[PDB]
Amino acid sequence: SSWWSHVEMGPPDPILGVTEAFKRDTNSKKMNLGVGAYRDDNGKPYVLNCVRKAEAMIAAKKMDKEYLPIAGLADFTRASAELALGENSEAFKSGRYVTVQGISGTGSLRVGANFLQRFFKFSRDVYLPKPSWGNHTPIFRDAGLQLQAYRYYDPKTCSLDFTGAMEDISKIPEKSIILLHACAHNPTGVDPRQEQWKELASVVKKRNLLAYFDMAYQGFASGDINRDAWALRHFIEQGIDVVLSQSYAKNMGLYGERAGAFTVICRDAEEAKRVESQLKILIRPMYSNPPMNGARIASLILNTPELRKEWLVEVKGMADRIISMRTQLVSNLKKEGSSHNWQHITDQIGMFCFTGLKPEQVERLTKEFSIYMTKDGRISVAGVASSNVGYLAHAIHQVTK
Amino acid sequence: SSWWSHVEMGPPDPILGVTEAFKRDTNSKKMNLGVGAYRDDNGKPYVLNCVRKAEAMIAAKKMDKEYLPIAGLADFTRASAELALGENSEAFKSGRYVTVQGISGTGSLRVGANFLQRFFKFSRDVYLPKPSWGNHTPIFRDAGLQLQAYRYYDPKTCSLDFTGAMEDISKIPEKSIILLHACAHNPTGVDPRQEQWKELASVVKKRNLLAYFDMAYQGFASGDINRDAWALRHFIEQGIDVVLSQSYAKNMGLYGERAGAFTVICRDAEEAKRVESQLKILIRPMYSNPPMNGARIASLILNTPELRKEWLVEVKGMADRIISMRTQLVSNLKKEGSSHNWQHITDQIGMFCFTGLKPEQVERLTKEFSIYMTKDGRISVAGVASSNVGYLAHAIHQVTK
Ligand SMILES: Cc1ncc(COP(=O)(O)O)c(CNOCC(=O)O)c1O
Ligand SMILES: Cc1ncc(COP(=O)(O)O)c(CNOCC(=O)O)c1O
Repeated sequence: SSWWSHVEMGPPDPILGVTEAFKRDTNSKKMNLGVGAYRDDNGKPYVLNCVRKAEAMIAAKKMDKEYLPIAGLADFTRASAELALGENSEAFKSGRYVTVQGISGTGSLRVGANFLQRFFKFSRDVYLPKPSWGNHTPIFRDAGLQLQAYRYYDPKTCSLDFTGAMEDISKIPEKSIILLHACAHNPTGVDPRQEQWKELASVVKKRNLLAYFDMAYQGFASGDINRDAWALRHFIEQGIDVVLSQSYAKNMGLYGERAGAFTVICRDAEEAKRVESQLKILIRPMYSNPPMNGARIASLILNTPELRKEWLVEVKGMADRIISMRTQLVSNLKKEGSSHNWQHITDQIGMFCFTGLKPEQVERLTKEFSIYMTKDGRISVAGVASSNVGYLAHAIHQVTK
Repeated sequence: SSWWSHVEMGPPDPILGVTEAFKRDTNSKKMNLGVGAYRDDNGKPYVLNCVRKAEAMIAAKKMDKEYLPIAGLADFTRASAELALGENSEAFKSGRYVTVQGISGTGSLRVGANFLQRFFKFSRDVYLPKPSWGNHTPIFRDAGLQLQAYRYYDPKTCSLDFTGAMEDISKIPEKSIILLHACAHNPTGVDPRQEQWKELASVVKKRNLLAYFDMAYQGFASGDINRDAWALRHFIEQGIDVVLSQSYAKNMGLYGERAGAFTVICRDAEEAKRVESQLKILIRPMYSNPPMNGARIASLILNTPELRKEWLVEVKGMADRIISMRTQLVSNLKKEGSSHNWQHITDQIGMFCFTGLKPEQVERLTKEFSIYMTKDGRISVAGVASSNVGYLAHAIHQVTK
C-alpha cells in the first residue's frame, strides 16, 4: 500500500487513443482515419508552404525566446479577432472584444470553460448538440459546469433535425450557455443552412442564451474563410454577444505547435479591458504564458499580405482535395458493387464523413484491412490520398457487402 | 447590464506585472530586474548556442507538425526523468516513474496540483516555505487544495531558519503534502546545506509526508546539474517517493517556448503504467497535447552527446557570470560609500538576491532610476551586465544612503 495503489487503469482516448493503436500496426496498408488530420495526395502529413516560409523569416530574424505576456502575442491576438469577425465589424472597430492566445482550440475552449465557471453567474448548464465532438463533455465537466443536450443530427435522413433542434433550443432556460459549432460540424459534417442560422439566431437572442462558438474549421466548410465565419458574425450583428474558441490546428496545419485563441464580445472597450485582466489572473496559475512558436508563425502569415494570400490559395486547395476524395469514394463504392446509398459521403462537409457503419464493421475494418477510425462510424476523408481511395472503397464494400 | 458588468478590475501580476510597467518606460537606462531572466553581458536576452544549433537540425530535417501524444515527446520525457534522477538510479533503472511533458514549470506544477486534488486521498493541505515563489499560492488554490506554511527564511540573519523549519516540519500532520524547492530557493537564494537536507529527509520520511519538489533551477545553484539534483535524489533513495515539476525555462533559456515536465515516483512499473493513464485522462480536457517546439529543442540537446556537452559548458558560463555580478555589486556598493552590510548579495545563490530593501526604496528606485524589481526587495542579478553593475550600485546606494 503506496500513495497510488487505488488509482485504476483508465481507458485510452476515444479519438486520440486511435492514433495510438494505429501506430503499432505492422500492415503496410494501414490508414489512420482517426483524428481530423490532413494528408497531402501521397497521404503524407502536410506542412503548408506559407508556414514553411513563415518559419524561415523568424529563423532569419534570430528571434529571442523571452516570455510572452500572459495573454499571448498582441499581434497574433489581434489578427485572430480579425479573422473571426471581419475588419469592417462594429465589434472589432469599437474594441469591445478580448482575445487571449490559448492552447490551441482545446485550450481556448477550456480557458473559456473555466472563465464561465468563474464569472457566468446565471447558470451552470452547457447545452451540446447531439452528437458533438467527444472532448466537449470532459472539457466542460472538468471545468465545473453541467452538461445538457439539444437534438442535432438525424440518422434516418443523414442530416440536421431542424424541427427537433428548434424545439429543444426554444425550451432552453433563459441565460443558460449553448455550444454551437461555427462550420464543418464535428462529427456529422452537417451545418445549418444560412436561413436556419438566421432562425437559430432569433431563438438564441429571444431566450437570451449565452452563445459559445467552437470555430476550429474556418475555411474547411467552403474553401472560403469569410463565408465560413458567416453564422458567427451574423450573430453578433444581430446583437448577440458571443464567446468563441479558434484553432489554427487544421487550417494552418499547425497541429502539434498548438496555436489558438479565446474571445469574449463584451459591450464596451472598458468592459473588454476588465475581462482581459480577469482572463489573465485565471491563465497565470494555469501555464503562466503560452507557446510562442505557433502564434509567431500564424501572426507573420495573417499579417503579411503575401503570406495571407498564399494562405488562402492553399486553404482552398485542402477543401477541394477533400471534395475530390469524397467524390471518388462514392464512385468506387458503386464500382466495387455497392448496393447502399453513399450520398451522405459527398453531401457532408469538412474533414469527416459520418458513414453510419456499425461497430462490428468498424472493428473488422481495423482488424482485416488496417483502416483505423473511431467506433461512431466517423472517418476522416481528410486522410484519404489518390492512392488509397480504391483501398478504402473496397474495404468499405467488403465489410458492408 | 451586460453579461460581464459585475466583473471588476483585477490587479497586474505581482512579478509578470513588473515586465509590463518596465516595457512602457522611456528612460534609456531602465533595467528589468523583475523576473528571473538571464541577459548576457551586454544585458541582451541570451539564446544558448546549443539551442541555436538544436533548432538548425530540426529545420534541416523539415519536420512535420503533427499532434504529439497526450504525454508529450517520449524522447523528451525520458531524457528529463534522467536529468532529474541520474542514469544509475534504481527508480529510473526499474521504470517506477511517470513523466509527462507539461507547460513548462508552471504547467507541470499545475497538472501536478490537479492530479493531487483528484488522486491524493489523504489531505487537502500543501505546505509552502515562508517565503515562496508567488505563483505557488494560486496554482495550488485554483487546483483546489488548502495552503499552509513552514518557517523558512530569517531576515534577521539573512538565512535558513533551520530550528524553526525543523519545528514546523516536525509538526506537519502525517500524509499532508509539502513543497520544497530543489535548489536556488526563489525568492531568497538560501538552500539547506547537505546535512540539513539529510535531516529534512528524515523528518519527511518519519511523518510520511508527500514530498513535492519544484525544480526550475537545475544547474543554477552550483553550475553543476548533478550536484543541483543532490537533495532530490537523496530523498528517493532514502525511500521517499516524490513528485516533481521541472522547467527548462531558465537552464535552456527556452522561456517563451515553454518546455517542462511532471513526474511521479511510484512503487512499480505497473503502478507507473496506471498513473500515466490517469495523468492523460486529466491532461486531455486541458489542452489536449502540448507545445512541440521546446520539447524538440531540449530532447535533441539532452540526447545528443555533443549537444549535451556544449549545454553544460554554457550552463556553467551562466552560473559563473551571475557570480561575477554579485561580487562586483557588493564591491561598487562599498566603493559608492555604502555603510551597510551587503554580504547576503554574494552569500545567496541562483538568479536572485533578497536585498531587504523596503517598499519606498524599491519605489524610488523605479521612479528615479528606472530599475524595475518586485516590491519584496528581490532583484534578479541574472539581469545585470558588466555595463550596468555601476548603475545599480549607485542607485542602490542613493536610495539606501
Ligand atoms: C470541433 C472541434 N473543436 C475543437 C477541437 C480541438 O482541436 P485542437 O485542440 O487541436 O486545436 C477539435 C480538434 N480535433 O482534432 C483532434 C482531437 O479530437 O483531439 C475539433 O473537432
Ligand atoms: C521557483 C519557480 N518555480 C517555477 C517557476 C515557473 O517557471 P516557468 O513556468 O517559466 O517554467 C518559476 C518561474 N519563474 O519566473 C517567471 C515567473 O515568476 O512567472 C520559479 O521561480
